Amino acid sequence: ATVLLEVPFSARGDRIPDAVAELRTREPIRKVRTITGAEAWLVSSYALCTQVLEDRRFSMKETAAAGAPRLNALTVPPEVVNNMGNIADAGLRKAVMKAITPKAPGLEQFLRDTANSLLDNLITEGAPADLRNDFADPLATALHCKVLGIPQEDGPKLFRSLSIAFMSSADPIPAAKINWDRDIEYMAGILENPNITTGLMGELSRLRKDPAYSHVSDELFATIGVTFFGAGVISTGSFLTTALISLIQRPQLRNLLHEKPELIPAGVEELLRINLSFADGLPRLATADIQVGDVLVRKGELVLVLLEGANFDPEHFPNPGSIELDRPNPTSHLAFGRGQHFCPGSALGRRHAQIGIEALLKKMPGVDLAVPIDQLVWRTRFQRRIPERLPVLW
Ligand code: HEM
Repeated sequence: ATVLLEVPFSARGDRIPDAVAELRTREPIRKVRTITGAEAWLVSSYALCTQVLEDRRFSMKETAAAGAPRLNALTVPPEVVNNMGNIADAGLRKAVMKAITPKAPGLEQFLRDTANSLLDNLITEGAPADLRNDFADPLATALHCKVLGIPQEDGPKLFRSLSIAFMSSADPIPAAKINWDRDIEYMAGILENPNITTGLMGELSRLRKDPAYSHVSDELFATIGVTFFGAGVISTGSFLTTALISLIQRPQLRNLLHEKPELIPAGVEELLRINLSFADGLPRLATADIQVGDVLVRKGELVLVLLEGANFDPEHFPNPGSIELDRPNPTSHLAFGRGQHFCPGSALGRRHAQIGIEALLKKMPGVDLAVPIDQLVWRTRFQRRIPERLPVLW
């Protein structure tokens, strides 16, 4: 006798398990057990992943309901699961979206300058360099302080909440509440700080005093700051880090993008497609009985949308493990989700990665791992897959 198949399969972000293609071929929706002990439906084909993400009766909001089967424990207040819904209901969606595009004057130049400075510092210090802790994550942190309009010197502490805030835990995490409450207090202070007049927090500060938004809660305004910082920093830092591994392990591609940087956007789109940064499927709770492939999912059941299931599906992306810069459907991957909850930071995330990669290839054309790839230490029980350190030489 064996127990029900457990998720997640592996915390390694440098290879997809053979099990994924096996499940997708044999049982593209199948029952699994999560770290809390709950049962869930794991969905692993492109067709079924898109079906679930495009049907709001598979609800994000309802995953926070008391007594629901859970992927992992909440690390935010339950009302904050419906963050985007709350933002939209407050009439703030257009403003929040507009503030987090990469198109503000000087933003991309700021990204380039920051990437180049970080790289120059690594070159001065000499190999080996840690491209996660001393490149990708600081670049993400600096970007998000700029986007939010908050002081650069406040970035590192906000960042250090993240190794706990984005845990994927069976049980509630006391440190997550301590850091959440402190970070909310910080953002509430930012809204009251007369110096904060630019970026997302400058805009929210002004809308807060606009009579058209007088009944929006201060709680929501502060929450937008904490959640957008956290989601953007963890997602961009983690994606860039694992994309750098994918690139470093493909010297031919590394060389091609070095030689022809105009191909970097297409390269980043493929790096997004093959990215294993999300450690768990995207959770949804069924609010009705809904047929998904061979399974009638029942009201109240948990469904997990496995992004790499979709993104490595050979029926949608032939030769899925290969980076091909001339695919006919290149942005049709699910790296940013799909439907109601499609990532609002997608353009910014693309630009962060494109600029980071462009700068690294110019400064370190000979970049290579400084340790055998198996020596990377993969963070466990976390909402992202990331190596604790990424040692390189050049
Ligand atoms: C390459 C970098 C990024 C990746 C791969 C990524 C991925 C994703 C994915 C897959 C979702 C969908 C979650 C779901 O449907 O359950 C999502 C949602 C979200 N992302 Fe991103 N993201 C990235 C960058 C960013 C940035 C830069 C920000 C903000 C500055 C951001 C903020 C958010 C927020 C607030 C949501 C929730 C949307 C909702 O609930 O409607 N992300 N992201």
